[PDB]
Amino acid sequence: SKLVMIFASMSGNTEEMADHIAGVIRETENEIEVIDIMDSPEASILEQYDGIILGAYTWGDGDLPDDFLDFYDAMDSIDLTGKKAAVFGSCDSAYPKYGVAVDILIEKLQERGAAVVLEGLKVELTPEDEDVEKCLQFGAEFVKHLS
Ligand SMILES: Cc1cc2nc3c(=O)[nH]c(=O)nc-3n(C[C@H](O)[C@H](O)[C@H](O)COP(=O)(O)O)c2cc1C
Ligand SMILES: OC[C@H]1O[C@H](O)[C@H](O)[C@@H](O)[C@@H]1O
Repeated sequence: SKLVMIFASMSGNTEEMADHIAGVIRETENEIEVIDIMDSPEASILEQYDGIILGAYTWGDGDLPDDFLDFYDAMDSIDLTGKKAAVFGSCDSAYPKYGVAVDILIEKLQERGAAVVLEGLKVELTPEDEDVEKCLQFGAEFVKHLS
């Protein structure tokens, strides 16, 4: 199957997660294209994949990264019925609205018809060894749900 991952990372923590998850998936007989939101992908590309993984830190007052806002708006005009999807991100418990970018992106995927196949994966700040193992489990479980 043909998969896309679109991630946002300012200080590298969500990027580390993305690279682990994608590297695990690449060891299966599935293709994955990993795109940084800073490179401005158009949301319509999500219609052309079998599975979709989004990664995002949380910003401001429980908000999406600024660089995700246009893409998020454009998601209201795409049809993701049938696709399999999941979301991850780095988080900080010094904020009350912890990791809610993950929850916001899950909600939008649901509204557009995607089958969200995993709970949101939230890691505090920089992954430690156990968090990297959770990234492995997330990639492995995502693949199981494909066909
Ligand atoms: C201005 C600012 C606002 C933030 N807002 C939140 C927030 O509401 N909730 C949260 O969990 N983290 C929040 N964070 C923490 C970041 O999500 C956290 O540092 C994360 O590890 C960044 O991931 P990254 O390294 O991929 O950029 C905020 C950080 C900054 C600088
Ligand atoms: O693409 C726009 C339309 O897509 C789907 O029909 C949604 O269910 C509907 O709410 C939205 O207005």
